[PDB]
Amino acid sequence: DPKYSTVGFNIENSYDRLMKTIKEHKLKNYIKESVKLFNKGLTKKSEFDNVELKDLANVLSFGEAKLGDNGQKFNFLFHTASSNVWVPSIKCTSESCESKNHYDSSKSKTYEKDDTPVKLTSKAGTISGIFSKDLVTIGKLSVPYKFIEMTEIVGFEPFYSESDVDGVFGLGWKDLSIGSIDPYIVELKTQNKIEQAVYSIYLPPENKNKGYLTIGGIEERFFDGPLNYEKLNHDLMWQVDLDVHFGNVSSKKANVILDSATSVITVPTEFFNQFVESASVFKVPFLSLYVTTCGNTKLPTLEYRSPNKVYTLEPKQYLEPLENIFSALCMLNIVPIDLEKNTFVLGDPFMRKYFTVYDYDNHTVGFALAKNL
Amino acid sequence: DPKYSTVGFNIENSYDRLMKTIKEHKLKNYIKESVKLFNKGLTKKSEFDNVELKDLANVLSFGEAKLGDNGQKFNFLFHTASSNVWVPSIKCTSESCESKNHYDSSKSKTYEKDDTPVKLTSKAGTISGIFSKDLVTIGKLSVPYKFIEMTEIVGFEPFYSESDVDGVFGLGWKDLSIGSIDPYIVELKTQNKIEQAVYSIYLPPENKNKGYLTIGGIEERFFDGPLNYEKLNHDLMWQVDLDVHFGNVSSKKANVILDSATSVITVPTEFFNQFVESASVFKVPFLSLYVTTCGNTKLPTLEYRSPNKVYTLEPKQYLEPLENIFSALCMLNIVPIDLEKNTFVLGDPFMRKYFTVYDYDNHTVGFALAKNL
Repeated sequence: DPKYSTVGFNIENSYDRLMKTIKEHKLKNYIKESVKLFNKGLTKKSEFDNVELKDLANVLSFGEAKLGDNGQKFNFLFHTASSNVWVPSIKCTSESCESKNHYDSSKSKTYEKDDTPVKLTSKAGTISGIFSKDLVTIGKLSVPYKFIEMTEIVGFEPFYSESDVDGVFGLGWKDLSIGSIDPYIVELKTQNKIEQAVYSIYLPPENKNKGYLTIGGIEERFFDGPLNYEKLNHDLMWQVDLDVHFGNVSSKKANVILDSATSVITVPTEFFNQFVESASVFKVPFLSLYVTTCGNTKLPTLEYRSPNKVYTLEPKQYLEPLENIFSALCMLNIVPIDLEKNTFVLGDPFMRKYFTVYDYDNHTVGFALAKNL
Repeated sequence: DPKYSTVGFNIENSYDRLMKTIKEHKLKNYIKESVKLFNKGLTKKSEFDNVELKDLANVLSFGEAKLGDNGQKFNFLFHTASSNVWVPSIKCTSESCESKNHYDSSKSKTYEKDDTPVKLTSKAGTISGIFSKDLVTIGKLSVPYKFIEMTEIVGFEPFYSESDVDGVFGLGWKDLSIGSIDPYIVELKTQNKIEQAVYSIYLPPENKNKGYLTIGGIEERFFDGPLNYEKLNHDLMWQVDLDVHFGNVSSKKANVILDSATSVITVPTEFFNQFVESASVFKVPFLSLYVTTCGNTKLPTLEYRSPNKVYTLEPKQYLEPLENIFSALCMLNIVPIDLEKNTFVLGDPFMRKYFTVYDYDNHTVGFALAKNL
C-alpha cells in the first residue's frame, strides 16, 4: 500500500463522449466514408471553430468523501482552479437538487454554524448558498473545514441532472469567500494531518477512465527519474512560464496551465492552423473532429521548454486510436482555442506521460516521467 | 414518317458523367451518409464554385453525315454557336487524329480545292486547317458546302481521344472564315434543297440520351399548342431578352442563350445563392453537387418572362432522380455560373419541356410545349 493517503477517481473523457455521439447520431460510416474520401484524396478544400472551453472538460469524480461525524455520503467532481468545496443543502429549493445527496447540518454533531452567504454567478449557471463548518474526510484524512452549503442552483444543465455528481471538491487556489479560507489541502497541513501542503495527480497510461490523487507527499513509486520543478507565474493558478514549439511553429514566453480535467491539449487558433497546414490531418465536415493515420510520419514531437527542462509529447501521446471506426485511424487530442493572449493548457494527454505535483507551500508545480501500472 | 428531314442524335449527359464518377471513386455511400447527415440535420454550416463552362457541356453526336460522292463516314458532335463544319484531314500530323475518320480530298470526285487557311486558338486547344468544298449529306439533305479540313489538332484532351467523335457540325451563326460562308442550313436554302432556313430541336422527355434535329420546317407533330416566337437580341447568337424570376429572386432584362448542348440551367452566382438560401437544398462537400428530396414543397417554378409570353420550369423539370443512391433523392439541374453580366443559359432541362425552333431567315427563336413520345 502507499505511504501517503491516496484516492482513486473516475474520469468521463472526450473519447467516451465522442463515442456516445456517434451511436446516438449513427455517425460511423459517415466518418468512415469521409476518411476514405480524404485518402482518395478528393478533399483538398481547406461552430466547430468556436471554442468551447465547456466541451473540453472531463469529469473527474469520486464518491468516497464525506461530511460530518455521521459520514454523509457525497459524489464530488474535482476542479483544479477552485479552493472551496461545494455540496447541496438539505434546504435546496431547485429541482436540480432533488435527486442528489444533501448536507443536513442538523444530523451532524460536529457541524458549526457559519451562515455567511456566498454567490457564484457565471455563464453556465448561478449558485447561491452559505458557508458551514464540518468534518470533511477523505477517507484516511479528516479535518474541520468551512465549505459551501448550496441553497439554490440554476443552470449547469443538462449536465448536472444527468451526472450522478453532487458537488465540487476544490484542488485549486481560488476561494469565493473573503475570510481567506485556505484550500482543503493547506488546511490539512495547518492542522498537522499531513507533512506538506502538496498533492500529486497520477493518470495511468493504460486506463483513461481512472486517475489517482495522492495527498501530503511525493509517492516515489508513481514515476521514473528526477522530479523537475517550475515556479508558478500566477499567485492563484497552477500556471507556468514556458516556450512552446510544435515543429517550426512556436510561441515564446507562453502561459501554460496544468488542468488534468481538460480533456485535450490546447493551443491558440493561429498556432493550430499553422501546425495543421500540410501535416496530413483531416477535419471531418460538420464535426469538431480532426483525424489522421496512427502511423503518420509528418507529425512532430510537441515541446514545452523551461529554462532548465523541456517536456515533450510524441504523436503516440497525443493521438487516440479509433480502431472501431476505421483501421489505423486516430483522432488528434489537440484542439485550437484562444484564451487570454498566448495561453495554452495541458490536459489529460500530457498527464498520461507526466506524473504531476502541485505544491501550495512552495508555489511550485512538478513534473516527472509517469510509470506504467 | 416526318414531312421534313429529321436526324436522331445521341447525348452523353451530366447524369451519366456524374454516375461514372461515382463508380470510379466509389462515392455512393459517401453521398448516402452525407444526405442522412443533412436530414438529421447536423450540417447547418453554409473549386466546385469555380464554373466551369467546360464541365456543363453534353456531347450531342451522330454518325450518319457524310462528305463527298463516295460518302466518307464521320461522327460529328453538334455545336450551336458555330457556323462551319470541321473534320480531320487525311493529312493530319497530330496523334489525336490517328484513330479517327479522315477526309481524303483525293478520293472524292466532287471535291473542289479551296486551301484557304483557318486557325482556331482557344483555352482548351488549337486547331489549324484549310477550307475545302465537297458534297455534305444528312442523309435526306445534300449540298456542296465549304468546310474545314483539320491539319493539326492540339488540346481538347483527354476528351477528344476518348470520344468516338471525329469533328464538329455547326448549328450556330459564327463563321471562322472571312469569306462569309453561310451556315449549312442557310446554304441548303440558298441552293433550294429545303423551303425555309430553319431547324427544330426536339428532346424527348422519356429519353435523356436522345434528341432529334429536324431541318427546313416546323414538324407540327412534335408539340402541343401554339408556337411562340422571340426576336434575337444578338446578330450571331441564339439569344433573347427576358426577365427571370425564381421565386422572390429576380433579374430584369436578362440575356438568355438557348443551348441544348448545355447540360443544365445556368444562373449567376449571386442569383443562385439567393435562390438556394433556406430552400432546403444540400450541397455535398467535396462535390459539384446540390441535392434535395424529390417531393420538396419549398421549390419554386422558374419563370422566364417575355413581354407577351412566360416560359416556366416546375421542380419536376429541373430535378433528376437519384433512386439508385438514396430513395426519393434528387439532384438539382441548375448550376451557378457567371458569364457576362446578367447572362443565363437554357440547357437540356428546358428543352425537355419546350420544343425549340431556330430561324435563320427571320432572326427568331421559337418555343412550344413538347409532346411526349
